[PDB]
Amino acid sequence: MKKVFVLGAGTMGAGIVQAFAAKGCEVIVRDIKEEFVDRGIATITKSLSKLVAKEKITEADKEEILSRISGTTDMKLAADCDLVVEAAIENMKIKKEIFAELDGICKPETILASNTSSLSITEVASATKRADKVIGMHFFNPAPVMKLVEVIRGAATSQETFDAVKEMSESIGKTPVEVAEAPGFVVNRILIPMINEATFILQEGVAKEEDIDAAMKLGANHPMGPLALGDLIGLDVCLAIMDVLYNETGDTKYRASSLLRKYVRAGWLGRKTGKGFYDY
Amino acid sequence: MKKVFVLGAGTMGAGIVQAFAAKGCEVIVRDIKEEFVDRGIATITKSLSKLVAKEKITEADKEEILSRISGTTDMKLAADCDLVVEAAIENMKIKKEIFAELDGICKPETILASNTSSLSITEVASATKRADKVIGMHFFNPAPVMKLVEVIRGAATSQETFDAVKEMSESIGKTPVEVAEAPGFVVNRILIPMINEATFILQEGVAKEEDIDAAMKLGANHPMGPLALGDLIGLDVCLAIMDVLYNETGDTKYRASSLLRKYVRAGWLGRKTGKGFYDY
Ligand SMILES: CC(=O)CC(=O)SCCNC(=O)CCNC(=O)[C@H](O)C(C)(C)COP(=O)(O)OP(=O)(O)OC[C@H]1O[C@@H](n2cnc3c(N)ncnc32)[C@H](O)[C@@H]1OP(=O)(O)O
Repeated sequence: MKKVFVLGAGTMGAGIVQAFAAKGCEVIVRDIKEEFVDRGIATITKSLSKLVAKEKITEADKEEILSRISGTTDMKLAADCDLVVEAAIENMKIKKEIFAELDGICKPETILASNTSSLSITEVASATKRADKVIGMHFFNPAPVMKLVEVIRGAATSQETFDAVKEMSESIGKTPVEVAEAPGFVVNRILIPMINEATFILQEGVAKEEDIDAAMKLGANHPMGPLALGDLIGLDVCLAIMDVLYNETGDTKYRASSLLRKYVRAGWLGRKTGKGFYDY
Repeated sequence: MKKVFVLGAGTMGAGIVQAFAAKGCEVIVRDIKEEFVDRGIATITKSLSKLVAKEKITEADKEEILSRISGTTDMKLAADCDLVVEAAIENMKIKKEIFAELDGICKPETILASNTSSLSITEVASATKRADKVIGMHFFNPAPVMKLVEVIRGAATSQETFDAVKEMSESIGKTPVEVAEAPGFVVNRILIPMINEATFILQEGVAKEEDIDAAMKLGANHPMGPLALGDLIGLDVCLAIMDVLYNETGDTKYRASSLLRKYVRAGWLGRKTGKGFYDY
């Protein structure tokens, strides 16, 4: 499967683009205006530049990768792609609209995949007449590094789709895991509450920020502390996910801390805004 | 502080002993039977042997460490020690008995400390005439290698007592973290519920074991998958820790999954029994 369409050119969409193009695939990134399309590819390039500098690739490796890539704002550009990964915007109404368009545009065998963290593959599937070829294919930031992809079956998802996406994953050297659609899949369901837990510990006067992070690095060999990890992932992302977990399950187990919610309202979202649980 | 009594010669005690004695302290380890102590000192010797074979220390170093360790059956030898670390069983009635007894035996300045994972420092402190000198000082397995000690402050724990323990941990190469007593402190309050989540995920047929573990190792960069980590910590321990959290807080958020409760009744406790989530 040579040809892969990716909707969305932000941190995640672009990373995913780099991931496919770097293992042979041709990729078209699509967004709402050229400003964004361009900015992302820009960032891909910067990414490969840093890889050449670190002797992880050759200038030609790179120069080639970039040629397998092109931008656009027309969905219509997806008519010959074999895979679609939507990594646009975590809103159900729009995703339904988007998948209904691609149902129309794309060659009937084209599998349609979502990079959603929270929303229902099934419900998106339902907006098309190919529910059986609608799947979630969920990468992790930074997408060219992290080897995992959750392959999430919605209720109608076929075996054959599942297998194709599994093989496609193996072929860009990711490791796929089967998930039956359910709130937060596997990673987010564990990882974010962990971070939310910490915010409660913080809020409850139990321990200061640096002690909490140190406690998990050095007490549990974690690669980083949940607070810094959150500043990395983005507290808004984190709050959103806790909210979906809460809303999807009706289980108060997943309630966000008032603290987390206050930081996100402050706009202290972490790294990307120079400030969250820590300062930068 | 040059002199530490370690109540308990199990895995945890023997490690705590090695941890103080390898960095200058005189240490006495005590247990209720001479076979128990000999084992512990054997554990310590084999370990020190490894570090020699690994050129991490010299043979001379080894002998020096050992010469700073004596074993005993006699609670009274603690009389003259600067610090007690209780690393015996995880039961409140008895911890109070032990702490009451050490109150009687020890010189007024002796600081009395508990390696507990979940239990109330305040409560244990309340069975003594020394509450200000009572604190938690929580190592992590294996004690000689892991650098965190959660230093758990009970309700009445003086600043003076805190600082000295703080100071004492740095002086043997650990990073101490200050913890105002609350259920599960920091590490377990976070880590154990993550394992419990794994179990719910598994219980709910969202994914299967190898997949849950792989997901966390490859999507989250954890050094081990939560289910295996359960098997190694011991499911009975994990379940207990979850019930403390639940009973302490009255918060449905820490309810343990039926599944975990079931496995424990099966005696499938993990490694130590040959079988937990995985087989061995
Ligand atoms: C949308 C959703 O579903 C929500 C989510 O995404 S949740 C998932 C988000 N992420 C996670 O869950 C896990 C978070 N990640 C981690 O914890 C990781 O372990 C980690 C980020 C700490 C990895 O850090 P690390 O191992 O020190 O990275 P590093 O050694 O630099 O290697 C990674 C690559 O990034 C690149 N890189 C390094 N520095 C960089 C920089 N300044 N700028 C850009 N790229 C850089 C390099 O290509 C590097 O490769 P080499 O080291 O081989 O040259």
